[PDB]
Amino acid sequence: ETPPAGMQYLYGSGEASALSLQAYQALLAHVAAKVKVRPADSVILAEGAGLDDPRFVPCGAKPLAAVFDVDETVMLNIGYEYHAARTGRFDTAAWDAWERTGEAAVAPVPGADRMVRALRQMGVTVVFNTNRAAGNAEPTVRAIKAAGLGDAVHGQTLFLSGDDAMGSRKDGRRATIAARYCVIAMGGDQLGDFSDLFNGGPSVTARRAATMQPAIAQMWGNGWFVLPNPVYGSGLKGGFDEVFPLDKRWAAP
Amino acid sequence: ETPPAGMQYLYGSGEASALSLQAYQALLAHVAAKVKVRPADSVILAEGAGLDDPRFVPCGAKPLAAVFDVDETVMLNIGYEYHAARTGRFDTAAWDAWERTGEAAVAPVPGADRMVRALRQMGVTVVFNTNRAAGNAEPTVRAIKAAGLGDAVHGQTLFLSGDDAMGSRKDGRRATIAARYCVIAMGGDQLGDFSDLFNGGPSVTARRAATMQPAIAQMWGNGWFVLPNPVYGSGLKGGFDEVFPLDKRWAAP
Ligand SMILES: [Mg+2]
Ligand SMILES: [Mg+2]
Repeated sequence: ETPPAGMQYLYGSGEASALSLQAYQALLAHVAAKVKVRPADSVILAEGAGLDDPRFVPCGAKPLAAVFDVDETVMLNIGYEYHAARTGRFDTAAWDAWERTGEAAVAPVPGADRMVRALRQMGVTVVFNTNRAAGNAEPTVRAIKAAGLGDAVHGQTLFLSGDDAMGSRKDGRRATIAARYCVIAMGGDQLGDFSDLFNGGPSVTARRAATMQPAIAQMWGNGWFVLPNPVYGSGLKGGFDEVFPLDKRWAAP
Repeated sequence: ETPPAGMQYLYGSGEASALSLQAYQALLAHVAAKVKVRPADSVILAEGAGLDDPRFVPCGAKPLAAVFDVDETVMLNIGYEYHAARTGRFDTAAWDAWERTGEAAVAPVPGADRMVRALRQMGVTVVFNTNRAAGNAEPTVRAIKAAGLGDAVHGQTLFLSGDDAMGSRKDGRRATIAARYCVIAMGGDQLGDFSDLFNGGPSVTARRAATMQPAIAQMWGNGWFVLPNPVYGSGLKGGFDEVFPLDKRWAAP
Protein backbone atom coordinates (compact mmCIF):
# COMPACT_ATOMS: atom_id res chain seq x y z
CA GLU A 1 0.00 0.00 0.00
CA THR A 2 1.42 3.37 -0.89
CA PRO A 3 0.08 6.76 0.28
CA PRO A 4 -1.55 9.13 -2.24
CA ALA A 5 0.91 10.51 -4.80
CA GLY A 6 0.42 14.04 -3.45
CA MET A 7 1.43 13.01 0.07
CA GLN A 8 4.38 10.93 -1.18
CA TYR A 9 5.45 14.17 -2.85
CA LEU A 10 4.76 16.69 -0.07
CA TYR A 11 5.74 14.63 2.99
CA GLY A 12 8.26 12.15 1.57
CA SER A 13 10.24 13.70 -1.31
CA GLY A 14 13.46 15.69 -1.39
CA GLU A 15 11.88 17.54 -4.32
CA ALA A 16 9.26 19.08 -2.00
CA SER A 17 11.90 19.72 0.66
CA ALA A 18 14.13 21.64 -1.78
CA LEU A 19 11.11 23.59 -3.07
CA SER A 20 10.25 24.69 0.48
CA LEU A 21 13.84 25.65 1.33
CA GLN A 22 14.00 27.75 -1.85
CA ALA A 23 10.84 29.60 -0.78
CA TYR A 24 12.34 30.48 2.61
CA GLN A 25 15.75 31.41 1.21
CA ALA A 26 14.03 33.92 -1.08
CA LEU A 27 11.95 35.20 1.85
CA LEU A 28 14.98 35.62 4.13
CA ALA A 29 16.91 37.61 1.51
CA HIS A 30 13.84 39.75 0.79
CA VAL A 31 13.25 40.49 4.50
CA ALA A 32 16.94 41.31 5.02
CA ALA A 33 16.87 43.79 2.12
CA LYS A 34 13.85 45.53 3.64
CA VAL A 35 15.31 45.52 7.17
CA LYS A 36 18.22 47.55 5.78
CA VAL A 37 15.97 49.75 3.59
CA ARG A 38 12.48 50.04 5.06
CA PRO A 39 9.85 50.21 2.28
CA ALA A 40 6.96 52.63 1.92
CA ASP A 41 4.33 49.93 1.22
CA SER A 42 3.65 46.79 3.19
CA VAL A 43 2.85 43.56 1.32
CA ILE A 44 -0.78 43.51 2.56
CA LEU A 45 -3.41 44.87 0.15
CA ALA A 46 -5.38 47.92 1.20
CA GLU A 47 -9.13 47.72 1.78
CA GLY A 48 -11.03 47.72 -1.48
CA ALA A 49 -7.91 47.28 -3.58
CA GLY A 50 -8.10 45.08 -6.66
CA LEU A 51 -5.53 42.65 -8.09
CA ASP A 52 -5.15 44.65 -11.32
CA ASP A 53 -4.25 47.91 -9.52
CA PRO A 54 -3.02 46.78 -6.10
CA ARG A 55 -2.60 49.33 -3.37
CA PHE A 56 -1.06 48.34 -0.06
CA VAL A 57 -1.40 49.35 3.57
CA PRO A 58 1.58 51.72 4.00
CA CYS A 59 4.56 50.61 6.04
CA GLY A 60 4.90 53.92 7.91
CA ALA A 61 6.89 53.80 11.14
CA LYS A 62 5.21 50.58 12.31
CA PRO A 63 7.32 47.71 13.71
CA LEU A 64 8.53 45.25 11.07
CA ALA A 65 6.74 41.91 10.78
CA ALA A 66 6.26 38.85 8.57
CA VAL A 67 2.88 37.08 8.32
CA PHE A 68 2.59 33.31 7.96
CA ASP A 69 -0.19 30.89 7.28
CA VAL A 70 0.27 27.98 9.67
CA ASP A 71 -0.91 24.69 8.15
CA GLU A 72 1.38 23.41 5.34
CA THR A 73 3.16 26.80 5.28
CA VAL A 74 5.29 26.67 8.45
CA MET A 75 3.87 23.47 10.05
CA LEU A 76 3.33 20.04 8.47
CA ASN A 77 0.18 18.31 9.76
CA ILE A 78 1.75 14.89 9.46
CA GLY A 79 -0.41 13.01 11.95
CA TYR A 80 -3.62 14.30 10.40
CA GLU A 81 -2.63 13.50 6.82
CA TYR A 82 -1.45 10.06 7.92
CA HIS A 83 -4.95 9.45 9.21
CA ALA A 84 -6.51 10.83 6.02
CA ALA A 85 -4.31 8.53 3.91
CA ARG A 86 -5.16 5.52 6.09
CA THR A 87 -8.85 6.33 6.03
CA GLY A 88 -9.37 7.87 2.57
CA ARG A 89 -11.39 10.71 4.15
CA PHE A 90 -12.85 16.09 4.09
CA ASP A 91 -13.54 15.06 7.70
CA THR A 92 -14.46 18.23 9.60
CA ALA A 93 -15.04 16.46 12.93
CA ALA A 94 -11.65 14.72 12.64
CA TRP A 95 -9.94 18.02 11.88
CA ASP A 96 -11.51 19.54 14.98
CA ALA A 97 -10.13 16.68 17.11
CA TRP A 98 -6.78 17.21 15.38
CA GLU A 99 -6.65 20.91 16.28
CA ARG A 100 -7.14 19.81 19.87
CA THR A 101 -4.86 16.75 20.07
CA GLY A 102 -2.29 16.96 17.24
CA GLU A 103 0.56 18.86 18.93
CA ALA A 104 2.61 15.63 19.16
CA ALA A 105 2.44 14.82 15.43
CA VAL A 106 3.55 18.03 13.69
CA ALA A 107 6.89 18.93 12.09
CA PRO A 108 8.24 22.17 10.62
CA VAL A 109 7.96 22.79 6.92
CA PRO A 110 11.57 22.33 5.73
CA GLY A 111 13.46 25.51 6.52
CA ALA A 112 10.65 27.14 8.51
CA ASP A 113 12.17 26.75 11.99
CA ARG A 114 15.52 28.17 10.83
CA MET A 115 13.74 30.99 8.95
CA VAL A 116 11.61 31.94 11.95
CA ARG A 117 14.70 32.06 14.18
CA ALA A 118 16.60 34.23 11.68
CA LEU A 119 13.64 36.62 11.41
CA ARG A 120 13.61 37.13 15.17
CA GLN A 121 17.39 37.61 15.26
CA MET A 122 16.83 40.32 12.61
CA GLY A 123 14.29 42.10 14.85
CA VAL A 124 11.26 41.10 12.71
CA THR A 125 8.09 40.04 14.53
CA VAL A 126 6.71 36.68 13.38
CA VAL A 127 2.89 36.81 13.06
CA PHE A 128 0.68 33.78 12.32
CA ASN A 129 -2.69 34.12 10.53
CA THR A 130 -4.36 30.68 10.37
CA ASN A 131 -7.83 29.26 9.90
CA ARG A 132 -7.45 26.95 12.87
CA ALA A 133 -10.25 27.83 15.27
CA ALA A 134 -10.02 30.52 17.94
CA GLY A 135 -11.32 28.12 20.60
CA ASN A 136 -8.30 25.86 19.93
CA ALA A 137 -5.73 28.65 20.35
CA GLU A 138 -3.86 27.04 23.26
CA PRO A 139 -3.24 23.61 21.63
CA THR A 140 -2.36 25.47 18.42
CA VAL A 141 0.19 27.56 20.37
CA ARG A 142 1.68 24.34 21.76
CA ALA A 143 1.81 22.70 18.30
CA ILE A 144 3.57 25.76 16.84
CA LYS A 145 6.06 25.48 19.73
CA ALA A 146 6.54 21.75 19.12
CA ALA A 147 7.33 22.34 15.44
CA GLY A 148 10.23 24.54 16.57
CA LEU A 149 8.49 27.72 15.40
CA GLY A 150 8.74 29.69 18.67
CA ASP A 151 6.17 31.37 20.88
CA ALA A 152 2.87 32.61 19.46
CA VAL A 153 0.37 34.71 21.43
CA HIS A 154 -3.35 34.82 20.62
CA GLY A 155 -4.26 38.37 19.60
CA GLN A 156 -0.66 39.67 19.28
CA THR A 157 1.21 37.23 16.98
CA LEU A 158 -1.52 34.63 16.38
CA PHE A 159 -4.86 35.26 14.66
CA LEU A 160 -7.41 32.53 14.15
CA SER A 161 -10.68 31.74 12.44
CA GLY A 162 -13.43 33.14 14.63
CA ASP A 163 -11.32 36.04 15.89
CA ASP A 164 -13.75 38.05 13.73
CA ALA A 165 -17.10 37.17 12.12
CA MET A 166 -15.60 36.69 8.61
CA GLY A 167 -15.27 32.88 8.74
CA SER A 168 -12.49 31.47 6.56
CA ARG A 169 -11.91 34.87 4.96
CA LYS A 170 -8.58 36.22 6.14
CA ASP A 171 -8.70 39.82 4.81
CA GLY A 172 -10.15 41.10 8.09
CA ARG A 173 -7.32 39.64 10.14
CA ARG A 174 -4.79 40.85 7.54
CA ALA A 175 -6.16 44.38 8.03
CA THR A 176 -5.81 44.09 11.80
CA ILE A 177 -2.19 42.93 11.46
CA ALA A 178 -1.32 45.61 8.91
CA ALA A 179 -2.83 48.31 11.14
CA ARG A 180 -0.14 47.69 13.75
CA TYR A 181 2.80 46.24 11.81
CA CYS A 182 4.81 47.00 8.72
CA VAL A 183 4.41 43.59 7.06
CA ILE A 184 7.41 43.13 4.77
CA ALA A 185 6.80 39.48 3.82
CA MET A 186 3.86 37.07 3.76
CA GLY A 187 3.97 33.29 3.35
CA GLY A 188 1.29 30.78 2.50
CA ASP A 189 0.33 27.57 0.72
CA GLN A 190 -3.11 28.75 -0.54
CA LEU A 191 -4.08 31.85 -2.51
CA GLY A 192 -6.46 32.84 0.28
CA ASP A 193 -3.34 33.32 2.40
CA PHE A 194 -2.57 36.45 0.34
CA SER A 195 -5.97 37.84 -0.61
CA ASP A 196 -9.60 36.74 -0.24
CA LEU A 197 -10.10 38.05 -3.77
CA PHE A 198 -8.84 34.72 -5.12
CA ASN A 199 -11.73 32.78 -3.48
CA GLY A 200 -15.47 33.00 -2.85
CA GLY A 201 -16.43 32.64 -6.50
CA PRO A 202 -13.55 32.58 -9.01
CA SER A 203 -13.25 29.43 -11.10
CA VAL A 204 -10.17 27.19 -11.19
CA THR A 205 -8.99 28.74 -14.47
CA ALA A 206 -9.82 32.30 -13.36
CA ARG A 207 -7.76 31.93 -10.16
CA ARG A 208 -4.74 30.67 -12.12
CA ALA A 209 -5.00 33.53 -14.63
CA ALA A 210 -5.23 35.99 -11.72
CA THR A 211 -1.81 34.94 -10.39
CA MET A 212 -0.37 36.17 -13.70
CA GLN A 213 -2.00 39.59 -13.65
CA PRO A 214 1.32 41.48 -13.93
CA ALA A 215 0.90 43.75 -10.89
CA ILE A 216 0.17 40.59 -8.89
CA ALA A 217 2.73 38.35 -10.62
CA GLN A 218 5.49 40.70 -9.44
CA MET A 219 4.68 39.73 -5.81
CA TRP A 220 5.63 36.05 -6.05
CA GLY A 221 9.01 35.44 -4.45
CA ASN A 222 9.15 39.20 -3.96
CA GLY A 223 6.90 39.86 -0.96
CA TRP A 224 4.45 36.95 -1.27
CA PHE A 225 6.09 33.58 -0.67
CA VAL A 226 4.49 30.30 -1.63
CA LEU A 227 4.81 26.82 -0.16
CA PRO A 228 3.57 23.68 -1.98
CA ASN A 229 0.35 21.83 -1.16
CA PRO A 230 -0.89 19.18 -3.61
CA VAL A 231 -2.59 17.29 -0.75
CA TYR A 232 -5.79 19.27 0.05
CA GLY A 233 -7.46 22.62 -0.52
CA SER A 234 -7.94 25.17 -3.29
CA GLY A 235 -5.40 23.59 -5.61
CA LEU A 236 -7.29 20.29 -5.82
CA LYS A 237 -10.22 21.36 -8.00
CA GLY A 238 -11.40 21.34 -11.55
CA GLY A 239 -12.64 18.90 -14.16
CA PHE A 240 -10.75 17.67 -17.18
CA ASP A 241 -11.57 20.74 -19.31
CA GLU A 242 -10.25 23.18 -16.72
CA VAL A 243 -7.12 21.17 -15.96
CA PHE A 244 -6.20 20.24 -19.56
CA PRO A 245 -7.08 23.13 -21.93
CA LEU A 246 -8.68 22.10 -25.20
CA ASP A 247 -5.93 23.51 -27.41
CA LYS A 248 -3.35 21.18 -25.77
CA ARG A 249 -5.04 17.76 -26.09
CA TRP A 250 -3.32 14.64 -27.46
CA ALA A 251 -3.85 10.87 -27.71
CA ALA A 252 -1.31 8.05 -27.85
CA PRO A 253 -1.10 5.80 -31.00
CA GLU B 1 -14.73 12.53 -13.45
CA THR B 2 -11.91 14.63 -12.09
CA PRO B 3 -8.21 14.31 -12.99
CA PRO B 4 -5.72 13.05 -10.38
CA ALA B 5 -5.23 15.49 -7.50
CA GLY B 6 -1.61 16.04 -8.49
CA MET B 7 -2.57 17.13 -12.00
CA GLN B 8 -5.42 19.32 -10.74
CA TYR B 9 -2.72 20.98 -8.65
CA LEU B 10 0.12 21.24 -11.19
CA TYR B 11 -1.87 22.00 -14.36
CA GLY B 12 -5.02 23.66 -13.01
CA SER B 13 -4.28 25.64 -9.83
CA GLY B 14 -3.19 29.22 -9.26
CA GLU B 15 -1.24 27.84 -6.29
CA ALA B 16 1.10 25.95 -8.65
CA SER B 17 1.27 28.94 -10.99
CA ALA B 18 2.34 31.30 -8.19
CA LEU B 19 4.88 28.73 -6.95
CA SER B 20 6.45 28.56 -10.42
CA LEU B 21 6.53 32.35 -10.86
CA GLN B 22 8.24 32.68 -7.47
CA ALA B 23 10.93 30.21 -8.59
CA TYR B 24 11.67 32.23 -11.73
CA GLN B 25 11.57 35.60 -9.96
CA ALA B 26 14.25 34.32 -7.56
CA LEU B 27 16.25 32.94 -10.50
CA LEU B 28 16.06 36.21 -12.46
CA ALA B 29 17.27 38.28 -9.49
CA HIS B 30 20.06 35.78 -8.81
CA VAL B 31 21.23 35.79 -12.45
CA ALA B 32 21.12 39.60 -12.57
CA ALA B 33 23.28 39.84 -9.43
CA LYS B 34 25.86 37.53 -11.00
CA VAL B 35 25.77 39.30 -14.39
CA LYS B 36 26.85 42.47 -12.54
CA VAL B 37 29.37 40.61 -10.32
CA ARG B 38 30.67 37.47 -12.04
CA PRO B 39 31.29 34.68 -9.48
CA ALA B 40 34.32 32.47 -9.11
CA ASP B 41 32.34 29.19 -8.92
CA SER B 42 29.66 27.97 -11.27
CA VAL B 43 26.59 26.20 -9.83
CA ILE B 44 27.58 22.82 -11.37
CA LEU B 45 29.37 20.37 -9.06
CA ALA B 46 32.90 19.33 -9.93
CA GLU B 47 33.71 15.74 -10.83
CA GLY B 48 33.94 13.56 -7.76
CA ALA B 49 32.53 16.23 -5.47
CA GLY B 50 30.20 15.17 -2.68
CA LEU B 51 27.09 16.89 -1.31
CA ASP B 52 28.65 17.40 2.15
CA ASP B 53 31.71 19.27 0.78
CA PRO B 54 30.58 20.54 -2.62
CA ARG B 55 33.16 21.88 -5.02
CA PHE B 56 32.09 23.47 -8.27
CA VAL B 57 33.44 23.78 -11.79
CA PRO B 58 35.00 27.28 -11.72
CA CYS B 59 33.34 30.10 -13.61
CA GLY B 60 36.59 31.44 -15.08
CA ALA B 61 36.23 33.68 -18.12
CA LYS B 62 33.66 31.39 -19.77
CA PRO B 63 30.47 32.86 -21.29
CA LEU B 64 27.58 33.13 -18.83
CA ALA B 65 24.80 30.55 -19.06
CA ALA B 66 21.79 29.09 -17.24
CA VAL B 67 20.93 25.38 -17.46
CA PHE B 68 17.34 24.12 -17.54
CA ASP B 69 15.67 20.77 -17.35
CA VAL B 70 12.95 20.75 -19.99
CA ASP B 71 9.96 18.64 -18.94
CA GLU B 72 7.90 20.22 -16.11
CA THR B 73 10.70 22.77 -15.53
CA VAL B 74 10.30 25.13 -18.52
CA MET B 75 7.71 23.15 -20.56
CA LEU B 76 4.42 21.60 -19.41
CA ASN B 77 3.67 18.28 -21.14
CA ILE B 78 -0.05 18.92 -21.07
CA GLY B 79 -1.10 16.64 -23.92
CA TYR B 80 0.84 13.70 -22.52
CA GLU B 81 -0.48 14.07 -18.98
CA TYR B 82 -4.01 14.47 -20.34
CA HIS B 83 -3.59 11.09 -21.98
CA ALA B 84 -2.13 9.59 -18.80
CA ALA B 85 -5.08 10.91 -16.77
CA ARG B 86 -7.58 9.58 -19.32
CA THR B 87 -5.86 6.22 -19.48
CA GLY B 88 -4.53 5.73 -15.94
CA ARG B 89 -1.14 4.66 -17.36
CA PHE B 90 4.40 4.58 -16.84
CA ASP B 91 3.89 4.05 -20.58
CA THR B 92 7.34 4.15 -22.20
CA ALA B 93 6.06 3.51 -25.74
CA ALA B 94 3.49 6.31 -25.36
CA TRP B 95 6.16 8.70 -24.11
CA ASP B 96 8.29 7.90 -27.15
CA ALA B 97 5.36 8.74 -29.45
CA TRP B 98 4.87 11.91 -27.40
CA GLU B 99 8.47 13.06 -27.88
CA ARG B 100 7.83 12.69 -31.60
CA THR B 101 4.32 14.15 -31.94
CA GLY B 102 3.63 16.38 -28.90
CA GLU B 103 4.86 19.77 -30.13
CA ALA B 104 1.24 20.97 -30.53
CA ALA B 105 0.20 20.21 -26.94
CA VAL B 106 2.86 21.89 -24.78
CA ALA B 107 2.74 25.15 -22.82
CA PRO B 108 5.39 27.09 -20.90
CA VAL B 109 5.75 26.58 -17.19
CA PRO B 110 4.28 29.82 -15.76
CA GLY B 111 6.92 32.51 -16.04
CA ALA B 112 9.38 30.42 -18.08
CA ASP B 113 8.90 32.16 -21.44
CA ARG B 114 9.32 35.61 -19.86
CA MET B 115 12.33 34.39 -17.84
CA VAL B 116 14.04 32.90 -20.89
CA ARG B 117 13.54 36.15 -22.83
CA ALA B 118 14.94 38.24 -19.96
CA LEU B 119 17.98 35.96 -19.68
CA ARG B 120 18.79 36.46 -23.36
CA GLN B 121 18.29 40.23 -23.07
CA MET B 122 20.82 40.07 -20.20
CA GLY B 123 23.38 38.31 -22.44
CA VAL B 124 23.01 34.91 -20.68
CA THR B 125 22.96 31.79 -22.86
CA VAL B 126 19.98 29.51 -22.20
CA VAL B 127 21.06 25.83 -22.19
CA PHE B 128 18.65 22.87 -21.96
CA ASN B 129 19.69 19.52 -20.44
CA THR B 130 16.80 17.04 -20.78
CA ASN B 131 16.28 13.29 -20.76
CA ARG B 132 14.21 13.41 -23.92
CA ALA B 133 15.97 11.20 -26.43
CA ALA B 134 18.72 12.37 -28.77
CA GLY B 135 16.97 10.81 -31.77
CA ASN B 136 13.96 13.08 -31.10
CA ALA B 137 16.03 16.29 -31.00
CA GLU B 138 14.23 18.01 -33.90
CA PRO B 139 10.64 17.58 -32.61
CA THR B 140 11.94 18.55 -29.16
CA VAL B 141 13.46 21.73 -30.65
CA ARG B 142 10.08 22.52 -32.25
CA ALA B 143 8.19 21.86 -28.99
CA ILE B 144 10.56 24.15 -27.07
CA LYS B 145 9.90 26.79 -29.75
CA ALA B 146 6.12 26.26 -29.51
CA ALA B 147 6.19 26.78 -25.73
CA GLY B 148 7.65 30.23 -26.37
CA LEU B 149 11.06 29.22 -25.02
CA GLY B 150 13.17 30.31 -28.02
CA ASP B 151 15.63 28.48 -30.25
CA ALA B 152 17.55 25.46 -28.98
CA VAL B 153 20.38 23.79 -30.92
CA HIS B 154 21.37 20.14 -30.41
CA GLY B 155 24.94 20.04 -29.10
CA GLN B 156 25.24 23.79 -28.33
CA THR B 157 22.23 24.74 -26.17
CA LEU B 158 20.38 21.40 -26.08
CA PHE B 159 21.69 18.16 -24.58
CA LEU B 160 19.67 14.96 -24.58
CA SER B 161 19.61 11.44 -23.25
CA GLY B 162 21.85 9.38 -25.49
CA ASP B 163 24.20 12.26 -26.26
CA ASP B 164 26.58 10.19 -24.10
CA ALA B 165 26.47 6.57 -22.88
CA MET B 166 25.32 7.51 -19.33
CA GLY B 167 21.58 6.91 -19.84
CA SER B 168 19.33 9.00 -17.60
CA ARG B 169 22.32 10.22 -15.60
CA LYS B 170 22.86 13.90 -16.34
CA ASP B 171 26.25 14.52 -14.66
CA GLY B 172 28.13 13.80 -17.88
CA ARG B 173 26.17 16.39 -19.83
CA ARG B 174 26.46 18.84 -16.92
CA ALA B 175 30.25 18.44 -17.14
CA THR B 176 30.20 19.12 -20.88
CA ILE B 177 28.12 22.28 -20.37
CA ALA B 178 30.27 23.51 -17.48
CA ALA B 179 33.44 22.96 -19.52
CA ARG B 180 32.38 25.68 -21.96
CA TYR B 181 30.06 27.94 -19.94
CA CYS B 182 30.02 29.73 -16.63
CA VAL B 183 26.70 28.32 -15.39
CA ILE B 184 25.30 30.85 -12.92
CA ALA B 185 21.86 29.26 -12.42
CA MET B 186 20.29 25.83 -12.87
CA GLY B 187 16.59 24.95 -12.85
CA GLY B 188 14.78 21.65 -12.51
CA ASP B 189 11.80 19.75 -11.17
CA GLN B 190 13.71 16.59 -10.08
CA LEU B 191 16.78 16.21 -7.87
CA GLY B 192 18.58 14.47 -10.73
CA ASP B 193 18.41 17.82 -12.52
CA PHE B 194 21.06 19.11 -10.08
CA SER B 195 23.19 16.08 -9.28
CA ASP B 196 23.10 12.35 -10.06
CA LEU B 197 24.19 11.81 -6.46
CA PHE B 198 20.55 12.06 -5.37
CA ASN B 199 19.57 8.97 -7.45
CA GLY B 200 20.79 5.50 -8.37
CA GLY B 201 20.38 4.08 -4.86
CA PRO B 202 19.38 6.57 -2.15
CA SER B 203 16.09 5.86 -0.39
CA VAL B 204 13.14 8.26 -0.28
CA THR B 205 14.05 9.42 3.23
CA ALA B 206 17.79 9.63 2.44
CA ARG B 207 17.17 11.86 -0.59
CA ARG B 208 15.02 14.25 1.46
CA ALA B 209 17.63 14.44 4.23
CA ALA B 210 20.29 15.14 1.60
CA THR B 211 18.52 18.32 0.45
CA MET B 212 19.05 19.65 3.98
CA GLN B 213 22.78 18.93 4.17
CA PRO B 214 23.72 22.57 4.92
CA ALA B 215 26.27 23.05 2.13
CA ILE B 216 23.58 21.78 -0.26
CA ALA B 217 20.62 23.50 1.43
CA GLN B 218 22.27 26.88 0.74
CA MET B 219 21.84 26.24 -3.03
CA TRP B 220 18.04 26.22 -3.11
CA GLY B 221 16.72 29.50 -4.47
CA ASN B 222 20.34 30.61 -4.54
CA GLY B 223 21.80 28.94 -7.64
CA TRP B 224 19.60 25.82 -7.85
CA PHE B 225 15.98 26.63 -8.66
CA VAL B 226 13.16 24.17 -8.20
CA LEU B 227 9.85 23.78 -10.00
CA PRO B 228 7.00 21.61 -8.64
CA ASN B 229 6.11 18.15 -9.92
CA PRO B 230 3.67 16.03 -7.89
CA VAL B 231 2.53 14.24 -11.06
CA TYR B 232 5.31 11.73 -11.90
CA GLY B 233 8.92 10.89 -11.12
CA SER B 234 11.27 10.75 -8.14
CA GLY B 235 8.90 12.56 -5.80
CA LEU B 236 6.20 9.90 -6.10
CA LYS B 237 7.81 7.11 -4.08
CA GLY B 238 7.79 5.59 -0.66
CA GLY B 239 5.55 3.51 1.56
CA PHE B 240 3.62 4.70 4.58
CA ASP B 241 6.61 4.44 6.95
CA GLU B 242 8.84 6.59 4.75
CA VAL B 243 6.16 9.19 4.05
CA PHE B 244 4.73 9.46 7.59
CA PRO B 245 7.54 9.07 10.18
CA LEU B 246 6.68 6.93 13.17
CA ASP B 247 7.15 9.69 15.74
CA LYS B 248 4.39 11.77 14.08
CA ARG B 249 1.50 9.26 13.89
CA TRP B 250 -2.06 9.99 15.05
CA ALA B 251 -5.58 8.52 14.85
CA ALA B 252 -8.96 10.26 14.89
CA PRO B 253 -11.43 9.57 17.79
MG1 LIG C 1 -2.31 26.51 5.05
MG1 LIG D 1 11.81 17.41 -15.79
